[PDB]
Amino acid sequence: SNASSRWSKDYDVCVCHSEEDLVAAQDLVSYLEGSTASLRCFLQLRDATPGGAIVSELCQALSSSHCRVLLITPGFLQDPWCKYQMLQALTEAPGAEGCTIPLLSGLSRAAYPPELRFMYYVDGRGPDGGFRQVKEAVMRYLQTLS
Repeated sequence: SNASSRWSKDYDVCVCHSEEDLVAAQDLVSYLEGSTASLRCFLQLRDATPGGAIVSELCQALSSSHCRVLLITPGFLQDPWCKYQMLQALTEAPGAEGCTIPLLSGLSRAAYPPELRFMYYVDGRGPDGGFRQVKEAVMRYLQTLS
């Protein structure tokens, strides 16, 4: 019986970046792009938008993604509803999948998220590297892949 992996993978991973720190996200994907033609990219910061309004199709994307990344914005911590959902991703229900990668850009070490409130920190380069940990945490998922 024949077989193919055309619909085996819909999307690798969708990293949520900020409107002001959008460049950071563009630089990240740039790395993975180096790999074979297995990784898919999506850049949208040149031409106008479809209608002008902003849509939130990430909620579904992350669900069909191997990894997940979040950008701790300054407004989030300032808002209760935002922060309330922050620790929620870390204290998610038991037996839940979808490891999230803490991405901080221009944030105060003291105003850091609760995600870093654990002894089992991120290992790799050594020093605090939100961009180095996110780039390695993502690609890592592909490393195991064929």
